[PDB]
Amino acid sequence: KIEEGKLVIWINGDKGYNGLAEVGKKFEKDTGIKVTVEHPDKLEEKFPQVAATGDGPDIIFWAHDRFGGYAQSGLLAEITPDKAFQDKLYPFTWDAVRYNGKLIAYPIAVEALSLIYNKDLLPNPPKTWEEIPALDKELKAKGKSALMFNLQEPYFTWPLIAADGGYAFKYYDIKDVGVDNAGAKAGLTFLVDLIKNKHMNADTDYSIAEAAFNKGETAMTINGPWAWSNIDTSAVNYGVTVLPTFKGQPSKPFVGVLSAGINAASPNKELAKEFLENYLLTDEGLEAVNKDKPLGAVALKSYEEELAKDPRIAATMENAQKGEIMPNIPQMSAFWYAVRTAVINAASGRQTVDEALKDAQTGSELYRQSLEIISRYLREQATGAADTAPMGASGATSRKALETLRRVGDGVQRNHETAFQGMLRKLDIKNEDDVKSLSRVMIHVFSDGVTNWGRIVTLISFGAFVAKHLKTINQESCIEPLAESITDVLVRTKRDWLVKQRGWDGFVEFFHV
Ligand SMILES: COc1ccccc1-c1nccc(COc2ccccc2C[C@@H](Oc2ncnc3sc(-c4ccc(F)cc4)c(-c4ccc(OCCN5CCN(C)CC5)c(Cl)c4C)c23)C(=O)O)n1
Ligand SMILES: OC[C@H]1O[C@H](O[C@H]2[C@H](O)[C@@H](O)[C@@H](O)O[C@@H]2CO)[C@H](O)[C@@H](O)[C@@H]1O
Repeated sequence: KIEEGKLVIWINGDKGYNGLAEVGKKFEKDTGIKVTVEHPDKLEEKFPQVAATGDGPDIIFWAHDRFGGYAQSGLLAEITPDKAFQDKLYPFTWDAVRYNGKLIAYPIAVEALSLIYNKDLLPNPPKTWEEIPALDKELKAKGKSALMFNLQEPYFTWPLIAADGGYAFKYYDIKDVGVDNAGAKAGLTFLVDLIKNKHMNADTDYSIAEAAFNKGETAMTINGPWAWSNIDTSAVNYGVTVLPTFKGQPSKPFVGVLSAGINAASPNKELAKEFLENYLLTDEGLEAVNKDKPLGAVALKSYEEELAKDPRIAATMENAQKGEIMPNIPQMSAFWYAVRTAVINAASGRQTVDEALKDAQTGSELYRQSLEIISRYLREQATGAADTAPMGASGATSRKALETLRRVGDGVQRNHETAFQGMLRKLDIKNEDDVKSLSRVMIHVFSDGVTNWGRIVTLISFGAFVAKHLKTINQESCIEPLAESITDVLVRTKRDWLVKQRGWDGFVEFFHV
């Protein structure tokens, strides 16, 4: 699908894509290879869909947090720069793009949210979130507002949610999710109260907050370094500072490393490597991008040394040190989707803060909890013996879901033995290659039909049936990847339905004898 002898690059529409196009022209100059830069809407959702069919761009730019998902699905080339090139970037930027011990992208720049304030309206910006309501009352008397920022993307509200204890995944334990704890609830409650008391509007998005700030209508916004060009042009007299504290604690922004990955399906891998190493990640390449939209604190030591002198970069790094680097683990995409929904529903009053963060916690935990139940059932079906290891967190849910599946799953395998044996004998499975192709059939058959617990038990029960065969033919090491792919089919295709059902609690209640 992907054409040979050219480079197609995807980058987000808030970055310096005209700058990047100029590095493209310089590459074409030396090589005769044309470089096309695109900025499609929702490119971070579209990349996995298209790349999975061997389509999409040669090079994808995004914050590192999505790249583990892409690498797990096999959508990225491993990159292998020599030590001399690795030595040119900060080791912590390389750590952001390492997944399962392998480098999966080139790091470009460190991005952290700051408080941006209009110095002609607000000579001393507020140190605390708690003083913002009074400050808004003062500014409303003068025909202005205290603060506007994008309430549609949870990236911008996260720093307040994290301040008093909210977290995605502890230190990374995927079993320990801190989305519906007291600290998260306190942060999101303060946000909702701001909206209730008319200090902010639930509909405010990127464009509205940017237009209000850049015209001098609002004293403050929250945004990253990419936003500074547009403010420069507007001749607002602005500062960039430390985010306000909440309950005496720093705001903790999720820090991104803008990263460039190479599509596994690209026939132009050596061209992409040459472009990124020898054109983009140079003093002149990054300057060309930075002068279009600021990158933040760049990975390339030589150029960071020049930029570090900027007090706006010093404030970006101060917010970065108080926050933490995003995980790159594959459930980051599921975490963001759940938290986005929670913020928008709490802000709009469609749900309470309690309902909203309960559902977000269920959504963030869904893959792990589903794998635990499905993996345990396939293994105990295969061997005749239950797993002794503790169930961990929500162990009650897992144990009861497993006990339910033992009753309802064994019933399906008993009543439909005829068809299950028929299908099994037809597939003639003898190795993990056979199992990988079995996976392909399953996704199609399961997605084709309607959504209910009966069809979900049937998928899992067929999995148990196949697992018993794999043990029988000394292919026991194939059972975990079978559990993984059934889990992936289930939570990818039925996420929203599963969350509406209260995940595996809904399963336990539905079949409660
Ligand atoms: C109230 O409802 C319930 C309450 C409690 C418990 C269960 C239910 C319930 N509720 C609903 C349904 C069912 C049972 O349904 C079946 C039981 C047995 C067989 C089929 C189905 C239809 C069902 O199938 C699936 N459901 C969900 N996920 C998948 S993934 C997958 C699958 C498919 C192929 C693979 F290679 C691997 C996996 C299938 C599947 C679909 C059809 C199948 O056989 C069709 C007939 N063939 C068999 C072979 N023979 C030689 C020719 C005729 C088989 Cl064996 C399977 C496993 C499948 C469905 O689609 O609804 N049960
Ligand atoms: O809103 C959730 C979102 O947060 C981050 O996306 C950022 C991105 O990192 C920045 O470079 C900038 O473009 O704004 C985005 C927020 O709109 C995560 O990187 C992303 O995966 C996640 O969905």
